[PDB]
Amino acid sequence: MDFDVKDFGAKGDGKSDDTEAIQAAIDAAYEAGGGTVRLSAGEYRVSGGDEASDGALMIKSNVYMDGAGMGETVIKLVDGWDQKLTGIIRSKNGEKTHDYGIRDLTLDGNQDNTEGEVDGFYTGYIPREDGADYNVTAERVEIREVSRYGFDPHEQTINLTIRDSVAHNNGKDGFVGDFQIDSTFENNVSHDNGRHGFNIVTSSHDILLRDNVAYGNGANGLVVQRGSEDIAHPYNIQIEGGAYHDNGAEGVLIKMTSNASLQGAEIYGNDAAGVRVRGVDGMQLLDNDIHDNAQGGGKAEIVLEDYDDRDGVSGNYYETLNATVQGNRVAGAAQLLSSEGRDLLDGAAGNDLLDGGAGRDTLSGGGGADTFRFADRQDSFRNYEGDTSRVDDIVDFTPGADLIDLSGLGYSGLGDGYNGTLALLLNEDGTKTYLKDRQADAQGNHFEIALDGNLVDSLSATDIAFDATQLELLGTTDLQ
Ligand SMILES: [Ca+2]
Ligand SMILES: [Ca+2]
Ligand SMILES: [Ca+2]
Ligand SMILES: [Ca+2]
Ligand SMILES: [Ca+2]
Ligand SMILES: [Ca+2]
Repeated sequence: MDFDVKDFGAKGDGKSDDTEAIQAAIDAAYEAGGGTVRLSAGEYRVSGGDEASDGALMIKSNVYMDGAGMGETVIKLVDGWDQKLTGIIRSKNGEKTHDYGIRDLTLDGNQDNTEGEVDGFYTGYIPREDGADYNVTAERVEIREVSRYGFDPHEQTINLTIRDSVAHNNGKDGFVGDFQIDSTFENNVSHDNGRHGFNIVTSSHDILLRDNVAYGNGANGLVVQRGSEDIAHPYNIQIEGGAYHDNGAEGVLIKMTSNASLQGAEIYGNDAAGVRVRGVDGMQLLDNDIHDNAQGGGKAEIVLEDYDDRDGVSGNYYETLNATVQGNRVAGAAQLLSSEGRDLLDGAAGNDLLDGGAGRDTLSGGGGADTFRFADRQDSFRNYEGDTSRVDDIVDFTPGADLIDLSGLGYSGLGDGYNGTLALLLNEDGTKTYLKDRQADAQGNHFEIALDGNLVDSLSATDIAFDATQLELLGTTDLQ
């Protein structure tokens, strides 16, 4: 049913310590088997316990707390607190707390008049052990002025939902999803935090980040990452819609993650790249609107690259792989580099650099002057002993504007296709033009590229860089 904190002695006056009163309301609601702890408008001061892991208030299974609205019900930390406090509202470590939530209320960490690391909302069970909180909701909650992490749901929580909420002016990250599972962050705003807007980390997976907005943060608008430990990477991370703008680092940064997707977002005004992808296995970058990034310097609106952790905790080298980059509007350069397996890589209006690496890739540059790089003869080839597969195709090569960068491959020029020359050929129905090495290597492979369309007469020697000197003369981008 309903429990009003005032009926348990809570004053809501901005000066009395209401911790024990609100906690009494919570314990009564839990002992009845579940209930709504109700708080009328006011500022309720709260204080911590003997240890950081006590937090301030302990929410419990089947208890929901409903305020009078963001800005109207404010739970605020007392002046003078000088001890690390991990969760102004939190569940208990070492207990599987479930079917609880907070709505229509503000948590104020009062960093101006306190010292020590404070987190707003903390969930989860026990780091490095199996077990989870589950069915956790925060609706229309505002978390502000904590010295560290605003929303800090933590390892492990399953079916966390945070919606229609706001984190601002927190000392580090507005939102952390630490080992969250099968969870949802929707229509939230995270702004003017000391470091990240949203930070999904520590093995989190099956996460939907829909229509969130992040601006004015000291670092990334959104970062999805493994973290500093040698643990399972996050995976199945779907970012849909929303806006990541005017941040101190990249708009969206994804690193050491598997099967991530970023679609339909507006990404602008960031100091670093709009989107940066580092060592991501399965990346979809679809239908975004990306402009005016790299305000702090830098040559690229989009960066795909590897993540070399060989000298770090895992000892591993992580390629970006399995990438699909399509339908984006990109007012500046895209660096689209991938590796083994089939990549679909589309540039936009900028002067882009495209290289699908090993396997059979489909590349398009769009407008501007783009460089399609082929770094190894085994990255686009045909073996007649078996399939034409493994031959890359360029969709829209534009003679006079685009460039084919073969500068590392050791061919001398166009010719009959032997002796280190490449032959320019048209297939039978005139739908594809090939550059071909007619000399098989020892495995029977022929370096070969397809250009979609008929370019046997339009293409010329100045469209291909055959060595580093030519590449310096002809290169179309700042990115090499
Ligand atoms: Ca718990
Ligand atoms: Ca302080
Ligand atoms: Ca590839
Ligand atoms: Ca382009
Ligand atoms: Ca182009
Ligand atoms: Ca390739």
